[PDB]
Amino acid sequence: PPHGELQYLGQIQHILRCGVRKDDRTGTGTLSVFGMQARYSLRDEFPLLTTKRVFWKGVLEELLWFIKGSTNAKELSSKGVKIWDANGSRDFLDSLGFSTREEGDLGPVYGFQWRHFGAEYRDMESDYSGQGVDQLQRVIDTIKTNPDDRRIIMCAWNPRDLPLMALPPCHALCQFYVVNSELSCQLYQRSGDMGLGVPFNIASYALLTYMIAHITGLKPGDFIHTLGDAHIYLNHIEPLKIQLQREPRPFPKLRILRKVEKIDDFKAEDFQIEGYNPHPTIKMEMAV
Amino acid sequence: PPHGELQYLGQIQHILRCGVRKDDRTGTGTLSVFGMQARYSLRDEFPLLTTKRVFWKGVLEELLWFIKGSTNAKELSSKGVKIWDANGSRDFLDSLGFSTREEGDLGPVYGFQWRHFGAEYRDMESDYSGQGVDQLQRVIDTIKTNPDDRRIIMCAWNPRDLPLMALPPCHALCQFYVVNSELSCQLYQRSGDMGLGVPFNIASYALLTYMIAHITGLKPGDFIHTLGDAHIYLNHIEPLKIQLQREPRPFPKLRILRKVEKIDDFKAEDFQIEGYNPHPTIKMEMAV
Ligand SMILES: Cc1nc(=O)c2cc(CN(C)c3ccc(C(=O)N[C@@H](CCC(=O)O)C(=O)O)s3)ccc2[nH]1
Ligand SMILES: Cc1nc(=O)c2cc(CN(C)c3ccc(C(=O)N[C@@H](CCC(=O)O)C(=O)O)s3)ccc2[nH]1
Ligand SMILES: O=c1[nH]c(=O)n([C@H]2C[C@H](O)[C@@H](COP(=O)(O)O)O2)cc1F
Ligand SMILES: O=c1[nH]c(=O)n([C@H]2C[C@H](O)[C@@H](COP(=O)(O)O)O2)cc1F
Repeated sequence: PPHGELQYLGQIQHILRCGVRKDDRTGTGTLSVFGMQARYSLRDEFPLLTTKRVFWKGVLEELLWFIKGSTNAKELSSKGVKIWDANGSRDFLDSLGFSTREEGDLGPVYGFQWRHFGAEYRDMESDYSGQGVDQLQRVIDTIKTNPDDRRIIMCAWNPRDLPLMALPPCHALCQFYVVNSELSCQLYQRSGDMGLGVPFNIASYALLTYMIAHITGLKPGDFIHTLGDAHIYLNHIEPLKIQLQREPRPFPKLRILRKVEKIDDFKAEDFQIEGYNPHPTIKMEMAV
Repeated sequence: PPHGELQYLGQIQHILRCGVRKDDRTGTGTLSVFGMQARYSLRDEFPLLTTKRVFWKGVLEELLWFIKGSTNAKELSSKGVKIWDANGSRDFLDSLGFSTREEGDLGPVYGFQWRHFGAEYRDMESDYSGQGVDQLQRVIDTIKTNPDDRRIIMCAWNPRDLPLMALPPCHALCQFYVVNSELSCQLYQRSGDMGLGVPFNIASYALLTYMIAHITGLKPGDFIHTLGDAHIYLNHIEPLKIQLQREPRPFPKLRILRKVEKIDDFKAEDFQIEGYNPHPTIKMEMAV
């Protein structure tokens, strides 16, 4: 059976061979394709890429950060994960005309939309308990009890909240699905930085699916990744060309180390990736 | 070059051959597959299906209805199109809890979220002039001023408005994309009745692409249809086996008969389908 990672790389080779040139907001420029889909089995494997070393600690920490509802970049930075610091910096904030905003404050982004969709956002430090829809919880409840439901969706695209956010969410909505005691997730990623964001994003929603499978007594099934604008930034082409030449290695496995009963009780120590020996890291310059 | 229609039929064959048996809200039963994508070209063809007659007037009147921002089945029925009536009727309203709602009042459905996302829904006869977000206008604006934008997005999934609607939307979101003067559109459909809904839906969003292309100066490109739960109801397996035997005739054409400027200007007579020569219609009864 072909390797899970070939979905990703074929998407790469596809964009390199057939992407069209197209300008982007950042000035960098891209080769791009509109609409793609990739299926990654979660069954006795976890799709953390092997053709380059993906920042696992960053994946797990980012997710726990969304779970607890945080729109504070500093809560994440302090766990040693820097990935949102630039989006929360004073300068970046000034550039979007948020001179009045405390730094680290990303606006009403992922964690907020996941746990409080509809609440009126004030700042990153306010308490929102009982405000808006706890979409993440409504998903776990439907799955436990009415698993055949075709509406198990969590959406972060809030048009009322877009003008306040430091970055409009790129993983806009996702849907869970249950058959034969398997929990599958599909992600609509409106915009996908193939070299940098994407491999991370696959680990992210793969993991979310493991967590949710765990607390609901289901076995993980498929992760289905759908992209809108799938782009390779021009400065990523050489590094990616390098990446392609590597033979993929067995995907690692994921061990959840104890019985956890609520999603919010999960802590970093509960997760152990075993058997991960990726090829060496590949730096891609992030466009700003 | 294979016929675009072979994408639709291919998905039916895939479901029938590989779908897992899955229960549904209506107790009808289905054959289900989670996560699919198809790409219909819109260049010098319009993907109205030929392997059975698609109710085109219905497509056209339903879209103008959504554009008008209407949420009243009667304003669509009066134009000879009855597809939303069961959902807007007294008994059905009461069944859902809306003792209080005037007959025809579907709640805050597609038209509302497209035109006035965020506004507190009153009833169907209300005026919502400048009251929530106008996702539709914004999409056209963004295509005109900044075509390269990776956030050209329309969303009907408002978790708050959900418990007020007759049927949570299947057209959960769509994204528009521009490159080399070509406009494309990707629809995310969380739930597809492959027999009844889907062929209608393909036409629907293909039309909207042709409209927005017309008032933005663009040639239409691809429509990408992505699927959440792609099902065939059990009492559709037979009509569809009949349907798979017919050989598709060349897709028809569509012409916009006059230069129109705003999206609201469009009227049913602005559109002519040329060359639509379908096989005889097959009735698929709607599961309830
Ligand atoms: C143009 C752009 N592309 C992105 O991929 C992107 C990603 C994020 C946030 N995000 C979802 C990220 C996931 C991983 C990331 C990253 O830069 N990590 C480096 C390693 C950094 C480290 O080791 O500390 C990497 O994966 O190479 S950034 C924010 C803005 C963006 N902007
Ligand atoms: C379970 C279910 N499946 C659906 O496909 C569906 C579709 C709609 C709305 N919709 C998107 C529809 C599109 C087309 C329709 C229909 O019934 N068409 C007939 C009318 C033709 C005629 O008599 O002239 C048909 O296709 O034959 S209904 C509403 C609830 C649903 N419910
Ligand atoms: O999780 C993410 N994944 C990702 O690929 N991006 C990239 C895609 C794009 O390159 C940029 C967002 O840019 P835009 O808003 O112009 O689509 O970030 C961002 C994330 F947060
Ligand atoms: O445009 C549509 N297309 C469609 O396929 N459905 C179908 C999908 C499903 O069979 C049912 C909705 O039920 P659920 O909400 O349980 O998915 O209606 C409804 C529409 F309005």
